[PDB]
Amino acid sequence: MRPPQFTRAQWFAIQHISLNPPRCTIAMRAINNYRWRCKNQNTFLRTTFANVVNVCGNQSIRCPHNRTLNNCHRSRFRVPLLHCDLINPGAQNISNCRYADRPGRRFYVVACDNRDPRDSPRYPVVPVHLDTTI
Repeated sequence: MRPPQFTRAQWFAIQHISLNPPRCTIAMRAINNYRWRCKNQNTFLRTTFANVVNVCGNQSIRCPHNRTLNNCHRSRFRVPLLHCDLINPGAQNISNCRYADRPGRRFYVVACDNRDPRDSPRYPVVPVHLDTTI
């Protein structure tokens, strides 16, 4: 559940955008803070927010993981990325969660939508969800 004080675009950037991510165990702290249980797996795209907004501007495709949505956008470039895999699943206290870091490199598919009133007016269409990476 997205914390109320963050728009869909900001929550998206907090969870998935980071050029130079710290260790997963550290990076994930701020995200799990708003969760009941630790996130099983999370992917950071090593790019900039500005660059994802561009993806938003191109050809539209049905969302792979939810074909009813026709506002998905695949990147044309494969982007380096960092996967954070939860080590202690359904086990270790959801307070001291540890993660394994895993490099990767692929195309990403994001779902884009109109900005929220509180978002920077600089971008009318913002990325709101990471659908998948291929």
